[PDB]
Amino acid sequence: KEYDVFIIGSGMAGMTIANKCASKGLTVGITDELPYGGTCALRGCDPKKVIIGATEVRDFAKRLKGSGIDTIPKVNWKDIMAFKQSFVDEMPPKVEKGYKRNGIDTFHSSAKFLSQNTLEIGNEKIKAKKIVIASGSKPRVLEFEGGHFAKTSADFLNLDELPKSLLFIGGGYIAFEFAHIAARCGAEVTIVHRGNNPLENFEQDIVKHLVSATKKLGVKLILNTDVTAIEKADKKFRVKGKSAEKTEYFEAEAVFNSAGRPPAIFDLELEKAGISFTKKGVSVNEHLQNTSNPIVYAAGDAADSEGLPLTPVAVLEGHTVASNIIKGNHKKISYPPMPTVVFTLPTMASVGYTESRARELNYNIQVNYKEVGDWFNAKRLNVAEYAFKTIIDEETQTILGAHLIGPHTEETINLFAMAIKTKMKVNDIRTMIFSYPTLASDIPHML
Amino acid sequence: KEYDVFIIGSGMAGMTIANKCASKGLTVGITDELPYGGTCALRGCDPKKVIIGATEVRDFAKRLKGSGIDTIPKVNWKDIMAFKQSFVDEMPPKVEKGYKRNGIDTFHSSAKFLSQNTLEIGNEKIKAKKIVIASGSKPRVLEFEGGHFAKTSADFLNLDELPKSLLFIGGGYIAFEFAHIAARCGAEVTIVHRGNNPLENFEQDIVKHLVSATKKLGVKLILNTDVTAIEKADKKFRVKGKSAEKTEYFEAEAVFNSAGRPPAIFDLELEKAGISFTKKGVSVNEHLQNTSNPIVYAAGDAADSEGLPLTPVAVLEGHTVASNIIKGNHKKISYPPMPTVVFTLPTMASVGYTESRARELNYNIQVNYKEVGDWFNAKRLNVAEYAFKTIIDEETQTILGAHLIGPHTEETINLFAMAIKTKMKVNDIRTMIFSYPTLASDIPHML
Ligand SMILES: Cc1cc2nc3c(=O)[nH]c(=O)nc-3n(C[C@H](O)[C@H](O)[C@H](O)COP(=O)(O)OP(=O)(O)OC[C@H]3O[C@@H](n4cnc5c(N)ncnc54)[C@H](O)[C@@H]3O)c2cc1C
Ligand SMILES: Cc1cc2nc3c(=O)[nH]c(=O)nc-3n(C[C@H](O)[C@H](O)[C@H](O)COP(=O)(O)OP(=O)(O)OC[C@H]3O[C@@H](n4cnc5c(N)ncnc54)[C@H](O)[C@@H]3O)c2cc1C
Ligand SMILES: NC(=O)C1=CN([C@@H]2O[C@H](COP(=O)(O)OP(=O)(O)OC[C@H]3O[C@@H](n4cnc5c(N)ncnc54)[C@H](OP(=O)(O)O)[C@@H]3O)[C@@H](O)[C@H]2O)C=CC1
Ligand SMILES: NC(=O)C1=CN([C@@H]2O[C@H](COP(=O)(O)OP(=O)(O)OC[C@H]3O[C@@H](n4cnc5c(N)ncnc54)[C@H](OP(=O)(O)O)[C@@H]3O)[C@@H](O)[C@H]2O)C=CC1
Repeated sequence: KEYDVFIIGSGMAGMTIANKCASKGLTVGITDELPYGGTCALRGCDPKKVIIGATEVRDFAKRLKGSGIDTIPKVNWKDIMAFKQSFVDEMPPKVEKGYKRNGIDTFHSSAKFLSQNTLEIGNEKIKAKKIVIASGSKPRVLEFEGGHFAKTSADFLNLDELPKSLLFIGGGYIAFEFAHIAARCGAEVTIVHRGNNPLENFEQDIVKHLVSATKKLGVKLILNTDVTAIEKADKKFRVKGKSAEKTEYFEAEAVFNSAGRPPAIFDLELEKAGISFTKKGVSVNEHLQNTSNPIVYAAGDAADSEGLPLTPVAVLEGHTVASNIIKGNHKKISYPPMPTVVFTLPTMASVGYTESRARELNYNIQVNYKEVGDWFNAKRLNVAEYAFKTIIDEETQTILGAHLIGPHTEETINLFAMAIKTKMKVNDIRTMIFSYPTLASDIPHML
Repeated sequence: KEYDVFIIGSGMAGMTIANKCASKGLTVGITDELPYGGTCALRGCDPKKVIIGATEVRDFAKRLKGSGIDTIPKVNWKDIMAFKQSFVDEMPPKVEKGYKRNGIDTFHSSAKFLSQNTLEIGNEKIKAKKIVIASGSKPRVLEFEGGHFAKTSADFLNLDELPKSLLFIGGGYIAFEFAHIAARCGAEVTIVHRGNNPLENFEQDIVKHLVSATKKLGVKLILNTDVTAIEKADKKFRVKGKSAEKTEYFEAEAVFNSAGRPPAIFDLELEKAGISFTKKGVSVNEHLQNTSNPIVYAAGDAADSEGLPLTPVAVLEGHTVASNIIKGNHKKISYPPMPTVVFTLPTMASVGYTESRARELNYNIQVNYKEVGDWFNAKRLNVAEYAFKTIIDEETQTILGAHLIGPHTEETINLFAMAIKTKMKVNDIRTMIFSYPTLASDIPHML
């Protein structure tokens, strides 16, 4: 079998490129070793956010207790899992039906290269004129003793019962979001992180408020401790934590792998196709084309790209690859502001540069950082943690970055994104009119 | 007593101008016939939004019932009133303390003009070089029989107990927002509106979904019926409704005046100062200066201005008046997009032009209207009503307006505001990156 385009993975990147390429009369083939839809839809952003919803109900009631609410609901684990599970189950049929409907050849096996332009799909041989690697990323294989007793983000999202005690290895997005969920549903939770700081790429002047919020929730955070072993006891697990000071041991029903997500490229036999790759994924140029094999493109978490491993980024990288495969190399990938969020309660969000990174680019900057728990918006919702840090280019009076924790920040952060992209002057923002009363109306006050 | 500036009203407009003028070394005087802070802070946006908060808790629980929540909280009227009351009581001391601190002379009586440049404050005579009318607006005096049994928006916001049955006269913002509150707290509610359409200045293709949402909530909406009398029965009120077809009578514990808000200018003896006014408020030029008396300025709901009677508008009108009083007439008032919201659940929001108004300006337009109750964002929150209408200038591929109902619309509408003001191209918006999963991420899909 010979195609114009063969795609590895039908997550956000792979789908985006299948549908677009098919639409311009190319012959399209695509395999996923798992149900079609990718990580976000099946085992990431979407199943998570559904579940977070039921926690939002408890937290909001807990917050106005005695101020007009007299009962704080317990979350019904089964019911919300079941509700989550419905969005999950309905996704693959939808996608497949879209493929058969667009004239896209569909496969359901793991893929290895046999040569430059040729693929072993399950127990078949397949060839193409252009190949795309959109296989995303996968839980880190924990190399040390007991490593394999680490359950995944995906396992977490599938649990029939919430354990009595959880422990997350690695203090990033997942550990914190899943700790909030787990804690709000009535489980003890521990996060063990080898760094001196959690959530290391966020503005620590902001992070500390979430760390505060997290601990008030009863969650244990251990810093400066590397996890080096797991041992299964009677209906328990026992975890080794190594610091400079000591080795300590932690007991919990259930241990989870939060330790970051390497690209899903290491079982692909890329060497057999003369395809250049680092440990951050497939190596790409301005056209998202591989640097040795000129017939290969990549997009999403699998791509060693200047873009953040996020759902909207996999799509934008999709469109450049799709377009360059279709018309030849003509379009260079261009990244706008890449807003990011930690779906804790309260949510934290960031866009553009941190202080530290703004200084590294030798910008003369203004910083505005303030803790504003006393502002009407935080006060009326009884959310204790509300703080912001903005970074203004002093010379052009345009925004370079903004980092927020508090109510609706996952929404509000997009206005800062729009602001950065449109190169809006700080004064045009100050004299602009918002709906009130809203969180958006606090922006003029952050400068 | 002789001042550089005397201000009538310390709501948003009056405050804004006091503080700014004082700050540039002018002598400032200011009276409010009520506690300092204005309608928004004391008897409008702020006390309302606090209360709406406790309803958000019930509605969100009601929405995920059986999907992970097993109890729908009753709202504790006293407790939330008491909570509301705290924000209300803390406002005037804050403002006064700001005045004494800025060197602002403070008065607490109703104001009438005695002449061109002269004011009767309580039982005093006062003169100024520039005078500002920032007296906002006031419930309509209901002229007909029983008119005076109509309780106010303000009375509503102050109730010790929620009645068993409410009836609102006039189907605008207040009737709908207060009906939602009242209904969610367990009272029967009726809205009586003389028009064929409710919420007449909104896009009716959107309004109808809120009308749908409102009726599913058990609220009675009567159209094409003018209210012509009220009669107090035994622990009851009985209301006359006149249509073409008939006269019908409605019984309720409590009747409220939702019938629109004339400017608070008609008891000011403006004639005695040769001050030009229509029934929409004090007549103003580009400088927000009166058109006969050249020493007078106005700002906010009291001003017959091209701006919407809203908290953020009173502020922007403040700054032009303040600035022109300070440096002389030099600055013309300029209005950006004026986002507006109906704090029902679900919220509805609008910005820029309706279809009908876009056509009136002879724009070649594209319209995108869709009901999207099936979108992930509505589905995961179980909000039945999610719909949008956008209006694109066909020629410049920039937005002219957008009208939304659904989750976080009061927030999302500001992105459309930013979009209109920054004259962002529809494609730059489509290829821009949002945080996901968020309501903001549905914008590219509305075009
Ligand atoms: C728990 C979790 C939460 C997240 N939350 C968010 C969030 O809130 N917001 C956000 O923006 N991003 C979030 N992300 C990141 C987001 O999921 C990714 O950035 C996005 O899925 C990238 O799309 P992709 O197409 O590159 O990869 P994917 O969507 O994962 O698609 C790749 C596909 O390749 C398949 N595949 C892998 N290896 C092979 C192989 N050898 N053979 C065949 N098929 C293969 C996979 O099964 C998968 O279906 C989250 C990730 C996780 C794990
Ligand atoms: C129930 C309600 C809800 C609202 N919700 C919103 C909302 O959610 N968002 C929004 O943007 N807008 C909202 N508004 C409108 C908003 O309140 C006004 O646009 C805003 O208050 C205008 O400010 P202003 O300074 O012109 O008037 P005000 O803020 O009312 O200030 C005028 C002041 O003048 C005083 N005064 C009046 N007459 C006299 C007199 N003769 N002598 C002395 N003092 C006098 C008044 O007591 C008052 O303190 C709402 C209004 C109401 C009634
Ligand atoms: N809202 C969103 O946008 C979300 C996005 N995601 C996506 O998922 C991925 C995030 O993965 P996540 O699991 O949070 O990991 P992160 O990379 O965010 O952080 C994990 C941390 O774990 C530490 N760690 C590694 N090994 C150990 C160990 N043995 N003991 C203790 N700590 C250890 C690492 O330290 P070190 O760095 O020093 O090696 C690292 O800092 C990204 O692709 C992200 O885009 C995840 C959820 C939410
Ligand atoms: N979220 C926000 O921004 C909010 C803003 N506000 C502010 O408050 C004001 C809105 O006042 P509101 O009370 O909602 O009034 P609106 O002007 O919005 O609408 C009231 C309606 O009542 C009708 N009406 C008048 N008399 C009768 C009668 N006898 N019987 C039946 N219907 C009648 C009127 O019909 P007709 O027009 O045909 O004469 C009118 O359409 C504005 O200043 C607004 O800015 C209010 C609350 C929320």
